[PDB]
Amino acid sequence: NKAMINLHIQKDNPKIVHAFDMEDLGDKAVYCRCWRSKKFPFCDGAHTKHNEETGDNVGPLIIKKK
Amino acid sequence: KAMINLHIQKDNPKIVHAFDMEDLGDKAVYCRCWRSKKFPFCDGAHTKHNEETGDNVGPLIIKKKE
Ligand SMILES: O=C(Nc1scc([C@@H]2CCc3ccccc3C2)c1C(=O)O)c1ccccc1
Ligand SMILES: O=C(Nc1scc([C@H]2CCc3ccccc3C2)c1C(=O)O)c1ccccc1
Ligand code: FES
Ligand code: FES
Repeated sequence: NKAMINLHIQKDNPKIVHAFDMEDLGDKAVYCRCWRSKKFPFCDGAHTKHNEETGDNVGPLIIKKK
Repeated sequence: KAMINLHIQKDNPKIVHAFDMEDLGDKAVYCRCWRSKKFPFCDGAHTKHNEETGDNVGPLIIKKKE
């Protein structure tokens, strides 16, 4: 608990928060929780490379319809 | 040691959560910092993380439209 989690994303914003209306989502949204996506706040699979390199076990959050 | 998640479910090699819109309330707030004691939900722990590390991470909000 010394290192930043986010290294590069919107560093002029002092607290990055995203808010979406569930009515605006498609059938599925896949959100990044690793701060390595080139499509942040969406997951683009960059968590696998992170986990591979660091031995971590992070992954995305999926919001979907039943 | 450049891991993002330090302590959460470390017997799981890739932590992914998936929720159905239909089961959510008016507002669900999800943790993107891996420091919440209520993970995958946000409990405010990101502020302490940001202050300690100089980071700027925060949660993902899924809500019903106005
Ligand atoms: O890691 C990625 N996606 C992941 S990881 C886990 C899911 C879960 C798996 C099971 C599952 C079961 C029921 C309903 C949804 C899901 C989704 C998904 C997904 O639906 O995309 C990824 C990789 C490269 C580019 C973009 C995204
Ligand atoms: O609604 C919640 N949090 C919200 S709503 C808006 C913010 C941000 C937005 C950006 C921002 C930018 C600079 C300074 C403050 C803020 C506030 C936050 C936050 O957590 O920091 C919530 C948290 C835990 C449980 C339940 C609800
Ligand atoms: S790219 Fe960050 S969780 Fe998938
Ligand atoms: S406790 Fe992790 S984003 Fe709020």
